[PDB]
Amino acid sequence: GFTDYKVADITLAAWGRRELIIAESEMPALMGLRRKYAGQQPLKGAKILGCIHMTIQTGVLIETLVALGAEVRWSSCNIFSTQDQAAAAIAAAGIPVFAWKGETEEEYEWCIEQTILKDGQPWDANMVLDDGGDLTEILHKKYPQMLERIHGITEETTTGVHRLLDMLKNGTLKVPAINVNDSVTKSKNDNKYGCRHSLNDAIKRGTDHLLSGKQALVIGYGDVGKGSSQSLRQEGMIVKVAEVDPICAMQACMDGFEVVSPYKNGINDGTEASIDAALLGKIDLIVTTTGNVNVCDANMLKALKKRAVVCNIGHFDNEIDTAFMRKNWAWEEVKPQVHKIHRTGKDGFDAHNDDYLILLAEGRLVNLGNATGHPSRIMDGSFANQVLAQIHLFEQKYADLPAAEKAKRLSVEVLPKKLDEEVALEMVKGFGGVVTQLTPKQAEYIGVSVEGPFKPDTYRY
Amino acid sequence: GFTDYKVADITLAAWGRRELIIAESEMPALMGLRRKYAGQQPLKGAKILGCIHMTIQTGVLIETLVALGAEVRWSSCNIFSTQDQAAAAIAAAGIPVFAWKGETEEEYEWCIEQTILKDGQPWDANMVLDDGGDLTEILHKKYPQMLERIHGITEETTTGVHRLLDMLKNGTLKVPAINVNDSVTKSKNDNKYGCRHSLNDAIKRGTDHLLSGKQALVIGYGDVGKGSSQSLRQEGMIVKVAEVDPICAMQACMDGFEVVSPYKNGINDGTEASIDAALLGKIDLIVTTTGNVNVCDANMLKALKKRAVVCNIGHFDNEIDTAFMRKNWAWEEVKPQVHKIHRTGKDGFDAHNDDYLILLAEGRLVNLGNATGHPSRIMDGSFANQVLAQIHLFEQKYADLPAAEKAKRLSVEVLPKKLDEEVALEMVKGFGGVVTQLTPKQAEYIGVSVEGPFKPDTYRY
Amino acid sequence: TPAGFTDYKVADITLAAWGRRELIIAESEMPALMGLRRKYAGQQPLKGAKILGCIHMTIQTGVLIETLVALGAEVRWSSCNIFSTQDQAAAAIAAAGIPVFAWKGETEEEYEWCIEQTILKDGQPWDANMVLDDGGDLTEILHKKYPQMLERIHGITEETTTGVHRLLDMLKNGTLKVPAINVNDSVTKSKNDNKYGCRHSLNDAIKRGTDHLLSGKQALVIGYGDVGKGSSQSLRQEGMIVKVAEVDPICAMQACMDGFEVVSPYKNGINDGTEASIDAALLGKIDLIVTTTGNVNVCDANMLKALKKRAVVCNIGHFDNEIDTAFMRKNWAWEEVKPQVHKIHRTGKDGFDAHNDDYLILLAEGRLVNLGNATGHPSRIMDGSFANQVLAQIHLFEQKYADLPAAEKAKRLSVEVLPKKLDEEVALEMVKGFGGVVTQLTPKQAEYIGVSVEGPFKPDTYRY
Amino acid sequence: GFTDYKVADITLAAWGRRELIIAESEMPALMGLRRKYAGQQPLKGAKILGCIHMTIQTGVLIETLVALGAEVRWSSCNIFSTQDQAAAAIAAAGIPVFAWKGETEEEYEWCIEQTILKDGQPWDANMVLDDGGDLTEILHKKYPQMLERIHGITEETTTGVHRLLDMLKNGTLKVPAINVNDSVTKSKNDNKYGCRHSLNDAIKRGTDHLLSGKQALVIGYGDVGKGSSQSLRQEGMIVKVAEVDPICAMQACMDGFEVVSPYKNGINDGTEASIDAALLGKIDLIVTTTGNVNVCDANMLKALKKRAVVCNIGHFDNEIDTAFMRKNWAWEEVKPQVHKIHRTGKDGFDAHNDDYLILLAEGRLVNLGNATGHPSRIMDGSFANQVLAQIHLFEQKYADLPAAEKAKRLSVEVLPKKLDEEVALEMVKGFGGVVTQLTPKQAEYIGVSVEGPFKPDTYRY
Ligand SMILES: NC(=O)c1ccc[n+]([C@@H]2O[C@H](COP(=O)([O-])OP(=O)(O)OC[C@H]3O[C@@H](n4cnc5c(N)ncnc54)[C@H](O)[C@@H]3O)[C@@H](O)[C@H]2O)c1
Ligand SMILES: NC(=O)c1ccc[n+]([C@@H]2O[C@H](COP(=O)([O-])OP(=O)(O)OC[C@H]3O[C@@H](n4cnc5c(N)ncnc54)[C@H](O)[C@@H]3O)[C@@H](O)[C@H]2O)c1
Ligand SMILES: NC(=O)c1ccc[n+]([C@@H]2O[C@H](COP(=O)([O-])OP(=O)(O)OC[C@H]3O[C@@H](n4cnc5c(N)ncnc54)[C@H](O)[C@@H]3O)[C@@H](O)[C@H]2O)c1
Ligand SMILES: NC(=O)c1ccc[n+]([C@@H]2O[C@H](COP(=O)([O-])OP(=O)(O)OC[C@H]3O[C@@H](n4cnc5c(N)ncnc54)[C@H](O)[C@@H]3O)[C@@H](O)[C@H]2O)c1
Ligand SMILES: Nc1ncnc2[nH]cnc12
Ligand SMILES: Nc1ncnc2[nH]cnc12
Ligand SMILES: [K+]
Ligand SMILES: [K+]
Ligand SMILES: [K+]
Ligand SMILES: [K+]
Repeated sequence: GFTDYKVADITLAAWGRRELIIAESEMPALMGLRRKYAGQQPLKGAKILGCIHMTIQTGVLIETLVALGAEVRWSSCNIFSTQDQAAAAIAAAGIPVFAWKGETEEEYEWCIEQTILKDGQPWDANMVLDDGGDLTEILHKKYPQMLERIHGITEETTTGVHRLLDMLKNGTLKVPAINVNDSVTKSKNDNKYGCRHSLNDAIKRGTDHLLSGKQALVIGYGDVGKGSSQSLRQEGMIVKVAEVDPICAMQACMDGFEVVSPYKNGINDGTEASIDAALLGKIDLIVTTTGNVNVCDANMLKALKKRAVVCNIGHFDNEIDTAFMRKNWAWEEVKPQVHKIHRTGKDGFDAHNDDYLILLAEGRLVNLGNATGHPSRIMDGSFANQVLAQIHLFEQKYADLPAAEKAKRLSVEVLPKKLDEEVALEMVKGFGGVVTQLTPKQAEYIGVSVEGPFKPDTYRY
Repeated sequence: GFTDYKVADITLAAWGRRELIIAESEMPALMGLRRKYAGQQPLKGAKILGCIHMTIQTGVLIETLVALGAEVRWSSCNIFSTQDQAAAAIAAAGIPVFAWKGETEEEYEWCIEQTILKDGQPWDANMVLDDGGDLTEILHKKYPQMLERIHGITEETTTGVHRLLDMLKNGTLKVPAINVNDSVTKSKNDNKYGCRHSLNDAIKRGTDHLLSGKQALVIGYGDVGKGSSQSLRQEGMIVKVAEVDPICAMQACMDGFEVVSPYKNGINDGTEASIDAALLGKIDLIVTTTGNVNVCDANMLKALKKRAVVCNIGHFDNEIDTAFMRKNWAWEEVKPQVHKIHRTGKDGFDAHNDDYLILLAEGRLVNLGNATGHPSRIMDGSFANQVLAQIHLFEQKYADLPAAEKAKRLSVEVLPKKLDEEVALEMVKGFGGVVTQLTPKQAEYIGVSVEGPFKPDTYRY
Repeated sequence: TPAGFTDYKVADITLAAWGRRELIIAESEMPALMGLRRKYAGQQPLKGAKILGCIHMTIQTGVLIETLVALGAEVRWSSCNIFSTQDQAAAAIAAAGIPVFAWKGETEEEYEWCIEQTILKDGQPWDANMVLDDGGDLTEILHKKYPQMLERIHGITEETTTGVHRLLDMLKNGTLKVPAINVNDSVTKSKNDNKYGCRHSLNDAIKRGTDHLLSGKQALVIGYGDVGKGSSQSLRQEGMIVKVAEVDPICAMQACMDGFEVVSPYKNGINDGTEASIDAALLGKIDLIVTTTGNVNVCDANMLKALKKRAVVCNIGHFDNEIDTAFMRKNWAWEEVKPQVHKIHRTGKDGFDAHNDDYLILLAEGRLVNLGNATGHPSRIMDGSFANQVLAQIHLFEQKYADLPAAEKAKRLSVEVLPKKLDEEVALEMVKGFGGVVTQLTPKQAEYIGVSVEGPFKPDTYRY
Repeated sequence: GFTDYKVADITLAAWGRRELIIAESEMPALMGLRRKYAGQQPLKGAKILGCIHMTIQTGVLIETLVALGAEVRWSSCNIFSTQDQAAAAIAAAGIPVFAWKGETEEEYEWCIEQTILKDGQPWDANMVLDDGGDLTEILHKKYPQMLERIHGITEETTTGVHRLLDMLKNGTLKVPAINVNDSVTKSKNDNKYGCRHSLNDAIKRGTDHLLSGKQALVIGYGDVGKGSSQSLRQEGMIVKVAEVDPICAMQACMDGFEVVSPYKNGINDGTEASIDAALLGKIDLIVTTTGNVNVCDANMLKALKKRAVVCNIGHFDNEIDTAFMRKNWAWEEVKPQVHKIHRTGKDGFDAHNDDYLILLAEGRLVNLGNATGHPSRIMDGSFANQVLAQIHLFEQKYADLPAAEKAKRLSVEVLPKKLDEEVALEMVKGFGGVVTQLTPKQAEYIGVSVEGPFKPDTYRY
């Protein structure tokens, strides 16, 4: 008589289960942690509030936490990123999950609140796993008594870590966190290669546009922008890159891209005259990758070539000024998560108007909104780190420490390099790769143990 | 009446000068420092012992130091890396330089010592610029009193930083140092993209072999291994990668390479039975990139496919067991720095034997030995960092400090990120790239100053 | 849908509005085809034409259908594959009052029924006088079962390599009854569609069907003609380690020089029918096999037994007999993951453990995977192919073969390609769609290389 | 006492021989022909006049013809393409060769005449092997009596075939010819992949410029233009492509290139106003690939970005208007085949002037002029076809036929596809590739013999 969930359609559960079983064979690091720790039950007693895209890959993460002893209550961290068959399979396994593709904003907040509350009162949570910081924020602002009993947060993504570091800096962070994003097997695997796989995937599912021979502009060249730029260049696009960071821009140049600014001389003074109209008028596709605000702004959108595609693969939709478009232009739904925005005016449009832009996922994360986000074998790395991070903070038991000891432990840390390497090793074996073992002489020669770690903590890969 | 030099052919000086004038137009960061600091003369009083490949690019570096006030005495840090027209142009400008392509080991040592000694007595040096640590070693072992006058060392490359760190840990480093290698505009510019440009260059010059369609094995996948693998893959080689570091091996898999070991299951027995003979029997080209010892060992060389090319682009020739090949196999010079190594025995070869390997540059740095090393526009980043590091240590005046201040400053440091970004910006402008300026609101949104630095010190790019 | 219109059969007519929105987008991606619509509309060159059409009922085909109708033609349409229809495209066409019989996921019986519904109107042969085909099935049915109808048909315009082969066989046997245009061998078809279309759509279909990471995995592409070239690139550009098999040494040479290792599934290349002939070590490392040949049983039963566990198997050539799926149906249990995705469990026939690890993933039951698991080629590519189709239909319809006396019929009974000038004109509209600018020769330059300033720019022997 | 030759330095012969021995192992199709036909001596009595770039690869071709029974007299078909060690090795073998790197035009004509005349009288020639048609033209215009006794011409390259067809059309062609260029194992191997290998090779040897991140403009996208554009794109250049043929331009678009014209709207009306100065002012490198005349004209040269590199990889130097540059601008030799062209005037130049272009090889084919042209394993295909073509025309004995029979055979033909395939099979085997054999049922299914040919003559590959 299990009813403690809310999903689009429970009858999709068998299909979700078939895909979970396939995904297990694509996730050797995650499944190796199941096998290694299931006897020991290191998460026995853990009660995890989880807020992360409810995909098939997140289903394997959830069932790994459960197989190691945890109970969980789960929601998605984006209104479009759930795969409904995945949510259905998790609900059908007796796991509380509140998630469906195509939530409204009010439904989004309600789903998170249903994980926090059970039977109308605070659940006895003692761990948090978050992607972007929304659940973390709600707990600090609205449920501080609950954080008193929480041992830690394990945060997935660059934007979430930034929000954690602001709270730490301000003295408002109440529990320690592990920055899962900055493991190498996360940031330089998921953020880069995952977007390489899934950006052109989403754009093809959304539009079925030929990409070869067309012009793209990628805003940002951090890990996501590097992977995005490659997603498009490998399809034959002519890709230009914008950056505020000259080091990242130097990389874009050396990687064979032309580095351009939307603004003359790079000076974003807020005027229409600032816009490089000749450049924007030739762009067929713009992608935002920054985690920053209003990097595809109203004046750029006015100057874009007719029928250009606009999308965002950073965490939040305010990279693009969609608010301006809602206020001024008429939206025509092509199909779910694909809209034509008619720049002819706000009240109605001609069905044969040629002066429109195509917006994907209403500006939300496009790889998850129009496709299925990153593939299982990439998320394997991210999610093995999540499990290791959950084990570490749960075993530390911050909430039970005296106040003076808490003060020594209140920080945002990454996992040790040695664990990062062990995750990577299982990923390499998943491809059939064979890592060589140093001889004792060779290990002495470079100053490392034969077992690693093989690099100093400052190494950038 | 200038005679304080030793080069191959002083009449090459006009040709060297024409190439230096071209190189200046390719090195906007270096030339920007020349313009910015010429008036201040920040290196007036500096007496720099320099040991680094006497290329055209190093000539621009040397003449930037001199233009900022320095005196120098120069040698090359490798017996095959000098460009003789560069050495001549520098000597013809009245600068002491002792360097030619094709030195013997004894001549190499004599050259360093001609920089250290002036008129048979130790020069009154007070600064050191080094690439690989040979000059640094000699000063510490053979001229330790000269280090009483020296304010610091600025070290170019990964292997030399390793050696500095060992002395630091042993208490044997006598003067502070700047690790120039680990600026991002050095390690992730020079070490990776320089080798991408110059590895296939050197193999083409040495052999004129078609690379497309042939099998390569790159040993190592750090920065040099990454750029080398791309040098070969972009020519159409089928590239396999070996690694001892699982994180680097994970990157190779995601970059689209098969990861293999020369040894069965990765276990280096020392026995012939441990060699994967089927794999090595198909390899047309092996390239070592590790900075480690004997990573292309005698049993691997015996197993390689007939007529395979063997080369090393790490800093020292002991990556490849060339001593085994000298002792046991007969060497045929094709032309300078290209030898066929006949596996038929030691006592003479047949001109038409088919069982030989081709060794480039006798196993020394192949891009410098068989071509011209990295191009000017890439060395621009490395050498701008060198100049900044020289100004910083010279101004700190370590040797003039009380012993109390000395212990506090005796360290191996990197340049601050702000300077790294300023170097990157000049490189970007040299491609005609335009970096965007953050608005106040955007800078506040991501927590940075509009002028940078744009990333925390932990960021990996 | 016009009042009283029931002459169609599609999955769901309520998908029509969606299809129409996608048709309007596709028009903006198809400048060559829409340039013909604009150039020839007032002339109505297909007035009186009655075209039986058999080709994948996609959005791209919808723009083709509506261009023919806009030029005067009547049509009756079916798909040439049981999984290639886009149901919203079919609904939009049915809702414009155009007879179409097509949906995604037909049985073989339904497939044949659909073609027959184009041929028969109200239980009697329609008065067709033109044929547009993709693969030769409609052509074969007409020749075998309705020969009298070919008496009124002025020609066939055939889309694809496999269908051209079948026409040339009939021509060689004296059994082709009407002239045909080989649309496939326009350069703006073969070297555009067959190659770049599969580049776009092969990795697309594999992602949609499996969501597998492809970077760092091992692929084997069987064949390296135009489809094999595009397919290999689709996978290599994703980071796959791609090996190529070929029987043609010249195509194999191109694969070597393009940076691929060239291998055979069989020891020394010799396929003697024994298990001992299979290179088991090679096949046991392959994560993905793609067949591209137009040939039979190039991924045979002994290969399927030796493939690495959990490898993906698919076919992007025209017919499903590239892979021995009959063997898998006879011997192994099929698990449907979702439509057009099956796990084939090699442990036995009449059951499988839900957690079995010894299965293969077969996409689209061995049928054209780009069309079965994604949407086939993109509009801007099909633009080339379908502008040639329109030109070819105009040319045979104006030639009026069925009206000529016996004397001029023997003269005109041929299989021909479009002239190069027309190929260039299609290409020029494609280039302009990318915003490309073609340079004009000066008179002295045109004289120097011996062409007119207006072209054609190459001899007919030129290979591009 | 062999003196019937003229080369730069006969003492280079030993080095040239070493490189020939390496090249033989890189040329399996050609050495397969040696082994297959040596006992038959199918060219016994052939006396071949040869005019083609005197490289190591041509040396293997010459000695294959000689091995099959031919005598030859040889010259190069370009003033800068000879490798002097290859010329020396051939002369030292007793083979008449007249060729060196850096001929004047008068020397170039004298060298061809030295092949035509032996001891001041027409040699008893009976075969012609040509590259570009210069020897063919001289024989028709000045030595018609020799052509009465010549059985045929085997012509290497697009431009020479064009010249032959013009003669055939005008009725001035005196002997039949085989178009070697249009074997697939020539045109779609040599013309494309050869230039892919050797264009960036020459540019690096000439300038040592970084290419990644810079802007290139390739004029033409036939086989040479396709391979040249890949040569640059694979180095990270941003490549734009110009074309007059819309089908080739469509291919460039689909291959991921932006297709532009030097002229506004592509109309070359001869006025400076017609030049797209904005576009050309951004180009760092222009490469001509057309076989046409003046496709990099005076107004384009005036408009190119300062310090742009200019080169031609088509057969003749009139693709670039170098005449204009000699008449108006001052030339500064950097090193052989590398010139700065100072656009400040004809009247000398300032050594530090910034307004120059770098011209490679004085506008002659840059891959052979500034490097070594195509690699052995690629030229293997072209030269196995040359050998088969010589055998075919020599055995047909056209000169010995009655006039009515000559009239039936006077044509320009290609080799049969079966031989094209047999050449390709040897090439594939040299890479270790394994071609599959059709079963009888499969061969029946697709309508071919198990032995091939596998494609109809109309197939384009
Ligand atoms: N969709 C996905 O699957 C996915 C995956 C990982 C991360 N993310 C999100 O993507 C965003 C980027 O993450 P990251 O790891 O690449 O961060 P990052 O810090 O490595 O890169 C962001 C880059 O944007 C640049 N940038 C900032 N403002 C800019 C502006 N105005 N114009 C141009 N460039 C600008 C910065 O210089 C930086 O290099 C974050 O929101 C992160 O959470 C999404
Ligand atoms: N030739 C050049 O122009 C040039 C340029 C820069 C640096 N270098 C030299 O190249 C070397 C590498 O420098 P780097 O910056 O890439 O260092 P790095 O530490 O980034 O990379 C070296 C890599 O080798 C791997 N490795 C070590 N031992 C191995 C073994 N037995 N088998 C396989 N892989 C193994 C390590 O795991 C590491 O990833 C150093 O000697 C450095 O000084 C040469
Ligand atoms: N799915 C699509 O969108 C699409 C697009 C165009 C064409 N097609 C179809 O794809 C198929 C191939 O078309 P194409 O234009 O590339 O033809 P093609 O003749 O250019 O190429 C087929 C290749 O297969 C090779 N081959 C034959 N038997 C083989 C074997 N046993 N092993 C290995 N290689 C073998 C041939 O040597 C040839 O090079 C045809 O059925 C055509 O109708 C499909
Ligand atoms: N350097 C080498 O090693 C080498 C190798 C092979 C051939 N070649 C020579 O290279 C040249 C080209 O040979 P190919 O086989 O590529 O010929 P091709 O006919 O395949 O290509 C030449 C191209 O130039 C284009 N073109 C003509 N005039 C033009 C103009 N004004 N602007 C732009 N594009 C224009 C044509 O449309 C055509 O596509 C010939 O001279 C040939 O002999 C040189
Ligand atoms: N061209 C170059 N000059 C100096 N040091 C180098 N290290 C690598 N390439 C170099
Ligand atoms: N999208 C498509 N529509 C019709 N026929 C096709 N053949 C390949 N892709 C196609
Ligand atoms: K996914
Ligand atoms: K250099
Ligand atoms: K499509
Ligand atoms: K060569």
